[PDB]
Amino acid sequence: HTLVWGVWVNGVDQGDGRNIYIRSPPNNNPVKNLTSPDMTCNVDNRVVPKSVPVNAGDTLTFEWYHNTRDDDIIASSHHGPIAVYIAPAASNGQGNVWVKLFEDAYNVTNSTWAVDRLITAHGQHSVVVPHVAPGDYLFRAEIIALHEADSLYSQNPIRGAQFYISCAQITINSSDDSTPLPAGVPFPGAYTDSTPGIQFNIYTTPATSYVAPPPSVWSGALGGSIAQVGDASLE
Ligand SMILES: [Cl-]
Ligand SMILES: [Cl-]
Ligand SMILES: [Cl-]
Ligand SMILES: [Cl-]
Ligand SMILES: [Cl-]
Ligand SMILES: [Cl-]
Ligand SMILES: [Cl-]
Ligand SMILES: [Cu+2]
Repeated sequence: HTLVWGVWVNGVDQGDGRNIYIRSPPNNNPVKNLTSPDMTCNVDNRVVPKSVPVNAGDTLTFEWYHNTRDDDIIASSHHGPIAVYIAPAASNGQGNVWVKLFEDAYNVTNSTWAVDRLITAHGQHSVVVPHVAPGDYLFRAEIIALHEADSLYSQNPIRGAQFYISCAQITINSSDDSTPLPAGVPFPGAYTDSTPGIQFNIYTTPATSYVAPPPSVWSGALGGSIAQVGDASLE
């Protein structure tokens, strides 16, 4: 159970974004139905009044929280991967539009899930803004909690993979457009009951064998990190 508070651009807090530049849902409950319209941008997908200005190459940091800013972030039981997708804003997230910029699942080198590192990072994970056409975009940050994912939600609706989905309105101003954004995948639709990484038993299947759901990270993507960029407590 987790939400996005706001974003940072090159280590500068853009301030509380909830219902302002984040298409915030009414609460921190997960989406679980893979065919739901709520898979696009959670249960209250609408245009909010602001879009955060960035340039290609900027570090864009998402900041998550549970109940209050810079708290426990997400329950430690909620082990799983983190992804970020981008789509042009005029799509409203509809159709074959979502391009993956970032994936982090289980790191073999340090024996930790992305969610575990997110908590240590005070809810902060980043992407480099890609060299796409200037204009208005949606950045779709997705946490999949796998602690009940040995069941399919379609077979037991009390259980299933839990999707914490947050869409931020981002405006890219300066960009050389050296990597035009291609078509991508649809949400809902990209994840199905048969997709690798959706049904996984963390209690009996080694995390070293986990494969996160496709699609693969776009060739145009410039990278990211799970790491604290800024101290929320210094405000
Ligand atoms: Cl940043
Ligand atoms: Cl704006
Ligand atoms: Cl906890
Ligand atoms: Cl936007
Ligand atoms: Cl550029
Ligand atoms: Cl294309
Ligand atoms: Cl990949
Ligand atoms: Cu939860």
